[PDB]
Amino acid sequence: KHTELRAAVLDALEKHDTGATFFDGRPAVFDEADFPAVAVYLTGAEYTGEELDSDTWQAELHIEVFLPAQVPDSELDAWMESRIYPVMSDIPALSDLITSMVASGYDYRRDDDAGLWSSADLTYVITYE
Repeated sequence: KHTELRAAVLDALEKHDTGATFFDGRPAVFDEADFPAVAVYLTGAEYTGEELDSDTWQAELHIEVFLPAQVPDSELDAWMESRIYPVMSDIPALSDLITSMVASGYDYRRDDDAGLWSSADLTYVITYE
């Protein structure tokens, strides 16, 4: 498994997140965004993802924060930056590979059950360039 990533991200999660509700991966339940929760998912489990025994760290860190529909964009956005950035920066591997974590696209979603709720999908690709 690519579980080395899981360990790194979980450690950072433990140290820097709000600590409200965490998901190892996005659950197969009804829209999470009914309640405030955060899930962290890194690429390599969806597919074989080619297991790497390499010294270099590369992964997509896809972090999803789920918040009530009554939560405005600025608050969702704030939640994302204020927690997620200190979390990712806390990952030692990111410090090893790159000077600072390089941004990738932000997408706003809600797409499991009905989707009228609020979730913020932030994607970070590491070793992107």
